[PDB]
Amino acid sequence: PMMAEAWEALRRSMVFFRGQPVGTLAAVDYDQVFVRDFVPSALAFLMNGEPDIVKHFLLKTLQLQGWEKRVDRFKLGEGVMPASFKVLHDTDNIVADFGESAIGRVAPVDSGFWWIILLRAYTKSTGDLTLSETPECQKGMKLILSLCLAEGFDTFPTLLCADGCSMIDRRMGVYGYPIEIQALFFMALRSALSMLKPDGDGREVIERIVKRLHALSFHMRNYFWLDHQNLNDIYRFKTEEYSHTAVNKFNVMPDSIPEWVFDFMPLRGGYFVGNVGPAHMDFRWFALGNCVSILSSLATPDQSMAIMDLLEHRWAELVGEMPLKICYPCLEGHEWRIVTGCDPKNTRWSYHNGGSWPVLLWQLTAACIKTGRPQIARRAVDLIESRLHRDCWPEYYDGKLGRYVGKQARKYQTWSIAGYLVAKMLLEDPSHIGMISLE
Amino acid sequence: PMMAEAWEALRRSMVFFRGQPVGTLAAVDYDQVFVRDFVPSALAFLMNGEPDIVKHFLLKTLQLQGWEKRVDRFKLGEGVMPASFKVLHDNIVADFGESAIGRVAPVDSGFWWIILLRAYTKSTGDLTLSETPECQKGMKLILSLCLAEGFDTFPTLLCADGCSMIDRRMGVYGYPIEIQALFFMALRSALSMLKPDGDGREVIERIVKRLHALSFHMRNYFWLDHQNLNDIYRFKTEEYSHTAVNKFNVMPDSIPEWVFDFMPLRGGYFVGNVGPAHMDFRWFALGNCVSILSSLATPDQSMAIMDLLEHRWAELVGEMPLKICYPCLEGHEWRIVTGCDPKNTRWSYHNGGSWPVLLWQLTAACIKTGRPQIARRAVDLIESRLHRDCWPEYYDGKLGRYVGKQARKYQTWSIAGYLVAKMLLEDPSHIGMISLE
Amino acid sequence: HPMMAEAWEALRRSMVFFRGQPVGTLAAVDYDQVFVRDFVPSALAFLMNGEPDIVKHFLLKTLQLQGWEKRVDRFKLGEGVMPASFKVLHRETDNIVADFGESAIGRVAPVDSGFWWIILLRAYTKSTGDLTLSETPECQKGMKLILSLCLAEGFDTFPTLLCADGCSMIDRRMGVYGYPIEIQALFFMALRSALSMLKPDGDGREVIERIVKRLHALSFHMRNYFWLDHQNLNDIYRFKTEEYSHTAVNKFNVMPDSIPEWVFDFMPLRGGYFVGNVGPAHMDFRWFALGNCVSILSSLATPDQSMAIMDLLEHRWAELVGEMPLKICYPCLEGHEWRIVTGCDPKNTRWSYHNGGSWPVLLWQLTAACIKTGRPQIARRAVDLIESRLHRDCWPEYYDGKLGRYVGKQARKYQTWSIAGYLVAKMLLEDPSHIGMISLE
Repeated sequence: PMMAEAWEALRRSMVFFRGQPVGTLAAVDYDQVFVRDFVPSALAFLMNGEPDIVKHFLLKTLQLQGWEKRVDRFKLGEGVMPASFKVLHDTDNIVADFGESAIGRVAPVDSGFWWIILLRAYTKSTGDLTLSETPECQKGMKLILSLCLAEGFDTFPTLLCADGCSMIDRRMGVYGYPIEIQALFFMALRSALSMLKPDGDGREVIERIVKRLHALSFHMRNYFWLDHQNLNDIYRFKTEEYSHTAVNKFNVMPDSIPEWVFDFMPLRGGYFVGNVGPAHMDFRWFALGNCVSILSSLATPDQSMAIMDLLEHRWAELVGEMPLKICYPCLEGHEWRIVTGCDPKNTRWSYHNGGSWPVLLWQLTAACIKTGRPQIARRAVDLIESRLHRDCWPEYYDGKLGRYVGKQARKYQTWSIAGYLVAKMLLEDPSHIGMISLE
Repeated sequence: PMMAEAWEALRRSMVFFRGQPVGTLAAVDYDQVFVRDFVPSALAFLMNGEPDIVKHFLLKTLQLQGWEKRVDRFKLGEGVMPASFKVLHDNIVADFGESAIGRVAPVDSGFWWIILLRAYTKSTGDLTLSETPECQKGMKLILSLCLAEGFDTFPTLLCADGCSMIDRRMGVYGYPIEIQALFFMALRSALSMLKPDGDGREVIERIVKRLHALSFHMRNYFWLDHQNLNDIYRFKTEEYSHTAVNKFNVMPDSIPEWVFDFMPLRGGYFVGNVGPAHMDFRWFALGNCVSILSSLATPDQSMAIMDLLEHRWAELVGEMPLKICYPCLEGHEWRIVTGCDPKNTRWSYHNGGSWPVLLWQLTAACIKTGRPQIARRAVDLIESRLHRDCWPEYYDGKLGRYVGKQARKYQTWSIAGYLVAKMLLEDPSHIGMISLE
Repeated sequence: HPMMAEAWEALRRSMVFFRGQPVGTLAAVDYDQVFVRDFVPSALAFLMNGEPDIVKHFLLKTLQLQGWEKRVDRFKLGEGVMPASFKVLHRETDNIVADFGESAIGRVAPVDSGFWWIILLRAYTKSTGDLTLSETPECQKGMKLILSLCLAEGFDTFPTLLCADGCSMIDRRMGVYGYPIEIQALFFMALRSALSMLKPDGDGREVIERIVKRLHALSFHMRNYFWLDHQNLNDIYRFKTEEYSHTAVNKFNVMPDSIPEWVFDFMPLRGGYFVGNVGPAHMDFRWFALGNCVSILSSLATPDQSMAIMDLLEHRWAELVGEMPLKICYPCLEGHEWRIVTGCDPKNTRWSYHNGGSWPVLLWQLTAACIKTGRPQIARRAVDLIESRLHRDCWPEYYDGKLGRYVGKQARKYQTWSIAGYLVAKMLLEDPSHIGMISLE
């Protein structure tokens, strides 16, 4: 079909280090190997039967994790994973970016979770348990887990985050406890138990992971979940509840709930709220967060069915003419001025502020297979197969329906192609969802 | 003179446990023993010569630190200090955030414990309390919570909304100057009594290293004067490099208009917040005062803060010291930042309200900087209405002419701060108890 | 003090030579060409110092550029169209490259360049007394060519010149379309200075008639409609609407309720100024510095109106001048006005580049007009304010802020005309006899 052209583009975007495939580029015209950008390419190669690139990638990124990172005078964490790295020749040499060179000095919290998830996907797709059992991978797993599982003044089981900590590397503002980071956190924890060897300290770390997983499953299914009944209850909430036994636990103002939520909420269906914190509640629908919540089994089968129901009812809003919107709705006017800090790349229905991202398709596909609703993924596949190739594989789309190409979208984006390839192979062989899902 | 009335109120607000005085109340009509609320009362007793209450408070709060705290299914940190506690007829009950409105976390409680311990050991000279194994363990626990490794690419401590003195949503998330200044002061005061035995040698290495990272990061990025503001106004955007000028990618057009008019030619202050693409230009009183007391600010920066206080006096002080922050969020800003919080309206409780308790911080900072006349002006201005209004919790308005909308009369720390400020102005030799160099 | 010597070092370093001949000065020495409006103050400085050969070469070279074949996409430009700027192609052999709007951002047209050429020619012939240059057939042809473009007939029902946005010193979208005072004042001054040096041979007698006729139409239209004082503002506030008749009071049907709130508070009891723009149902009340200064220098404003402008400058000093002279316009567009008028232009933010920014180069105009009005203390105060910070900031292009306390957002350091304006203003303060070189009566 016209998908082979996509594989030509995917193979053209390969980056080699000393003869071995180390990764895929970000854009082929974003000229380095990004972790989140390489995840779909790695899944495509794993399903096609070429897992050596993923093998080299995990190990080289692990070596980068063991580097001495420093920002002006501050020594970075031990388990901090790089956001990207580039290769040079004049004598190959790898250079990594942990946030010192990143615009705005953002921290890639999702990189470590993606590394653990990719390691689990590799060991499940290949069945070769040797790599996950190597001392290096165990060290990397413990290093990344010790950064987030460490105790602190936190009164929430969820992971606290600064703005620009997830795929959305700009102020939008994903600070606090965004569903994207919490879902990736839960998935990485569960996948960590799937391959961790209990050493003297290993048994203790496993105990910590299990306890945190229980606290997370409870906090996420009870507070982040939102359906019509729960929204009505929050609308009827009382304020100023200073007691151990309080109903309105986080003191959310019922009048502060935006007007769009009441009209957007259908009778059947629900989703996970974008953020929940002290007196804060971001009601925005985030695609990656809900998809990972479904894949990591964080959402109950009923909640997953409700997410699919909401996707079918409010389809034009969450998908439109081009899947898939990164978040709904978008920030406008004052909301854009204060939350984004007058960021011009995140305009109305743009890059991170409501833009349509084709790469998200594979996630939508995977969750759809896990929930038993393949027709939804097929609808999205037919929608993407009609315009993605014609537009030379853009990075992102803009507009309420995604009818327009992004304002600053890069053509021939690597993961925009890899996501389509992964989604098509998943539709052809659903048996691959076990590589990216848990129960 | 007719100043001991405040001492009568301070002595009436004492809370005893098993016969011994353990602390002071929050309000005498906020009904428990709060850490931040007890700090000024403890300083007043330390200066008057009654340090037994401070000792019992530190020891009992340390015992509370060793409790097994739980939030629904989540085990809180080991070194987490409680925000408040009350005595029930005689068993102590503490709140670590499970009962707090909005489930806010008291990040400043741990730092306040260490600062109060240093103040006690310096005021009394009795090094025995700081050298006991229990308090040493408490110091190491609180230090291990903040010095812990993480995804952070900033030396400053990440914070959720509602982390200190502002227990509500106000935009204090990220790296607010109040928490960073208290962090720096607690870090410096921890070395003043940490023994090098066992783990002490290792932790001492950590505290010193982070102290270097903070002093730089605070003096280079958080500081703001007319020249620095002009430079940020002329900043270039989208800087992807280790050698970038606009390190945090702040949008020059996003700088609010009030900053350009508020900035005088002489003087400066520390910016309220600095984070990824975020820079809160609001002036916070407690943060700058602690930055001066902890010597975090250079002598020139402290003199600049005093210069700004003298030039834009009506804005930061007005008819009632001291405004908690300037300016206040209005309209859309209030709707988005506070989440439509009604207790923080225009020039109110946390959103620009005038707090009398802050006076002592202003006083000490004035003595350390060599500008006592400013503190005398604030004292002469406050001594005319604090007692007449039955010691309110906070004042509202652009000038503080009106009492708070929901202010509690006879607030304990509002009285203790005035007493501490008067004792500091009368005897400046006490600033060593709350300052470093 | 010899700080003018430092300013002159910078001015002489910005000289541009063409195949051995000095043709002009650059715009910025770090805007990297020879601009007409940018060269006007430098030319005045050299004329006052006694080095007029550079001005002679500039006028002749610009006339030669006027004799070029200009084209934009498929359209042949006007015959008398003057270039906005030009650059030299070094580094042994030089070559001329001119910009008439084809290379300009937004394809803006420099309407003021021709008027500045005529005004500069009059200034040269008056400063040197050498009438030979203006009487050459080439200069007469250039004057007639530029005059035939603006004096041409059209559907216009207004004596003033219709203009597109970004046609004056303000090369960007700012709402200066229509009949801005800057272009009208430069037009009036160029017309009078054209009569000051036009020969009556052949067609000249014919053109002299046109220039005179339009001058009568302008002097009236400007003094009766564009002028604005407290009494006139009160009258417009009491205006009636829908006046369809030859004898109408509200001639342009301006809505009294549409007058902005800032105008009533800004208008003092003593003093007045010329309104920024007047057209069909449109009236931009913004105060433009260059327009009023040229209206004073060209004697377009009566002595009473000039005294009123100085009175307004004394009363509303912090608004029009502040800590750094001189604001290009007052007030600035904010919020919705900025979104609609500027089209979301980021270089013209609040109290910025063209939207209320402080420009040091304007000082010389403020100086000249003050000497013409007999109020030197105003110019001396502005000179002291500039002499206290302009050199310390390495001669910025423009300043931002309500008071001008901050350097421009995108200001270029060591701007040529920002230095030349200071030198011209100081030379005018030292020898007021030079104002005749830039003024009419």
